[PDB]
Amino acid sequence: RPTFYRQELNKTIWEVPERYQNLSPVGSGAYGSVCAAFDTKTGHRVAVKKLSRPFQSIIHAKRTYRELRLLKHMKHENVIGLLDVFTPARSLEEFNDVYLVTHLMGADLNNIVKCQKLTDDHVQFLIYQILRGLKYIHSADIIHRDLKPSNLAVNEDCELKILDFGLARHVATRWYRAPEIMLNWMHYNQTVDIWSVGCIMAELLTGRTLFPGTDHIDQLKLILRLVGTPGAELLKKISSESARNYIQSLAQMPKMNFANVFIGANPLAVDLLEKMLVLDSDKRITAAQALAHAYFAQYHDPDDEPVADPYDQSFESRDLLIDEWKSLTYDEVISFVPPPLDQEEMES
Ligand SMILES: CNC(=O)c1cc(-n2ncc3cc(Nc4c(F)cccc4Cl)c(CN4CCC4)cc32)cs1
Ligand SMILES: CCCCCCCCO[C@@H]1O[C@H](CO)[C@@H](O)[C@H](O)[C@H]1O
Ligand SMILES: CCCCCCCCO[C@@H]1O[C@H](CO)[C@@H](O)[C@H](O)[C@H]1O
Repeated sequence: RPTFYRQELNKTIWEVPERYQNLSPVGSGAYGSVCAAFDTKTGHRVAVKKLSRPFQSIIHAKRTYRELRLLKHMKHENVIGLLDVFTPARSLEEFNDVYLVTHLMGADLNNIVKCQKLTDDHVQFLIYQILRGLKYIHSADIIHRDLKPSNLAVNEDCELKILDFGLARHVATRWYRAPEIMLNWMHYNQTVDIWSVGCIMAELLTGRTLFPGTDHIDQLKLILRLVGTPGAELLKKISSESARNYIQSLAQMPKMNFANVFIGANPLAVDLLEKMLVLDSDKRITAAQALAHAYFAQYHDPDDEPVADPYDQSFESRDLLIDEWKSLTYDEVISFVPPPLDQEEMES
């Protein structure tokens, strides 16, 4: 067991192994508390996330287990990978905090979008990499659920990683969220993530948020103005007569012509966006289909877009006691095996 030291940053206490020095706080949210650190064992900068109140409630305890299981599974160039998982506790009964470590990236997509206007090549490469990571995530029967610029980060070569996963099942921007999530549809397609990609793509091309709603209903208002009020084929799938009546009571809006909306963009980029930002989730393009779209011809390689090992999420169906979720999480902390050093990191 490494020696731990304690330090307080922005009013939160960090207990970490000595190997991690120069802690500086990247951010703080109800989702988690994050700092940057220098890993004196590898010579690289790391991002360290502390889980808050991990076992305070059955919901939090299950959510703690869910995130560690997810992150332990992710082994893909364009998805966050775990370099270390640790707790200062030396016993399961002392166990009450969880820390997660990954490579510190250079900037997120909010700062890229504010720092520069992006060329079409840049947009191709960034969206290509999101879709490559997404193909892998969806191949494990996982939905990310919270793709957004702050959850996407790049290095100096514009190599991209998808970061924190959406942990809600059954403070937090709505701007990239698929309408059916906001409307409690309750059965979600993996294409909720494709909606988010489309919103992100649009913003990379224009530099402007596509749907910056002020609140829940404003978000839906802005969405319907672009893609139009639901069509007959979609209305067929809505059981509630009052919901249908409400929809038909709105001013009927046609879907706008994306070619006019995104005037000046690569016509192939506009075609892909039309295939992504479809109201009916059943009609949206999949990650695998999108990777074969002509917009990515310069980057697509069918033999280097790998898929995930099967992911056992039978736990999502379980109703267990708080102490059980805690014990399962502890077991996963103890069993964690760090990835090997990259070959490039070593010499002769
Ligand atoms: C100079 N560099 C910068 O300014 C930046 C680089 C970062 N960066 N890099 C990697 C990274 C990872 C996470 N999360 C995380 C973690 F920290 C440890 C283990 C597992 C996970 Cl998922 C977050 C936090 N989430 C919340 C919104 C992003 C930010 C991250 C972002 S900006
Ligand atoms: C009041 C206007 C709100 C319109 C929201 C669309 C209603 C979607 O509502 C959903 O319909 C599904 C299919 O019938 C059901 O399976 C889900 O339980 C229901 O939430
Ligand atoms: C006015 C509100 C517009 C909301 C329309 C969103 C329609 C999303 O699409 C729907 O997604 C559901 C999965 O969640 C599927 O079960 C339905 O088959 C599909 O039509």
